[PDB]
Amino acid sequence: STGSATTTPIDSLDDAYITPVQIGTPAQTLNLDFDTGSSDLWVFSSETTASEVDGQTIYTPSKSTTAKLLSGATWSISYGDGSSSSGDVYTDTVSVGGLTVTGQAVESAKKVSSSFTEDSTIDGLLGLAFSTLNTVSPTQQKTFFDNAKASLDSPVFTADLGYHAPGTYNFGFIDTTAYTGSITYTAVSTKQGFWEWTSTGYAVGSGTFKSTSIDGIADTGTTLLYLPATVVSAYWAQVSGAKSSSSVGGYVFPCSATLPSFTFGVGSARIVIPGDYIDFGPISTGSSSCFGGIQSSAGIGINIFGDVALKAAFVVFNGATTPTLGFASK
Ligand SMILES: O=C(CN1CCCCC1)Nc1ccc2c(c1)OCO2
Repeated sequence: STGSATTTPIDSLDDAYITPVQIGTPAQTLNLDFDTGSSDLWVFSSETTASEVDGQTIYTPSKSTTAKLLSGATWSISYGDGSSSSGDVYTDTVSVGGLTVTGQAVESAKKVSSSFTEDSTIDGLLGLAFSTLNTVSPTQQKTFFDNAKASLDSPVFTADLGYHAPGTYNFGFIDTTAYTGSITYTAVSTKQGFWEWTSTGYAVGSGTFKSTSIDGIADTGTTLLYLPATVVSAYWAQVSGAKSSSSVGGYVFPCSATLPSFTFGVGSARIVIPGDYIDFGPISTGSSSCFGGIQSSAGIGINIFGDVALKAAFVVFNGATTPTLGFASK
């Protein structure tokens, strides 16, 4: 089997991407944030504290003839950005882009943190990291991808995120029309439960490539590109007036600037992030100070190849017995 679904930016900055997901019988369609940095499929629901729901579409398990309470199971997740959610668990039928999994754990939120409430466009998350990170207790549950894997034509999914435009998540096949040149594959460590890999270096603008190992995660659920302070300083040094602002929480730059590109290495291959992709717009409405899309990972504990990086590529998440990642230009 295969599936194919369009993923759409939530706003004009590509702060996140939402993908429609059918849950239950009859289907209830929720727009979920596909997150290769976590492993829980959770949704706003009829059980979510009412004051914590503000415009989201909810899953109502009592209206699904295929929903079953997973007795005794609870979940609770805290994302690295400080957001969180928790609740209980149903199994139900879940379909993405025509690919159906029966008996998928659907984690129903009883509580969500303010950042989730305040984002009316995201109805929940669909985790695509390794199932070892799943938070369901006392019996850990599998991700949608792990459940689907054995049925797929090939045990892969691909992320093709758009810049200020829709893109695609495919399951079970590699669309050879969706990228240019060849896909370069690179090793993955699953030791921390992530799609963790080592970039071979970087360049800023038209500058020389610096060969250096940068260990990080391919994370569709993180907006920005978080890299070591040395790398990030080298980038922003090429932008007149750019500075790190402790009050704002990162590098800012004059909105009048033209940003240089940023290149990262994948083996001997190179992915170029255009300068425009690194502009996250005014820090507050009307400001002439703009927020940078490349930020330091110091204090995070890991480098994160978030959407800023991934959207410049066609990305293969190869879930074969020994997982790998593939990157192609597009
Ligand atoms: O928390 C995030 C992104 N966040 C995920 C949940 C939905 C809203 C966006 N990413 C992140 C990814 C890895 C990290 C980390 C943070 O801090 C430590 O490691």
